[PDB]
Amino acid sequence: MPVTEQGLRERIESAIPQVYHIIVTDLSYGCGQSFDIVVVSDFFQGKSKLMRSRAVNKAVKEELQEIHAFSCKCYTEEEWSKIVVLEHHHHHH
Repeated sequence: MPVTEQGLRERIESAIPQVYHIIVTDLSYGCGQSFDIVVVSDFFQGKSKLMRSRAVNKAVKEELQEIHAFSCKCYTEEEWSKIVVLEHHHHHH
């Protein structure tokens, strides 16, 4: 009600610099306070995931006020590491 999952993506995009990709997914059924979104950016470069949360709150402080509890997963291939990515990008139909 107070926040829209679809609208959230737009807010996030406008709440942060045009990152590589922004995705908003609601973990709870339909609408709810719980939110789960994933975004990839260099913002996580040289900074820990926990640190990003603090920056995100400042960037989207109003979002937190509207949202009782939400998550914002962020990665930049760093977590994956060089190891063996084997690309494995997307999949065939």
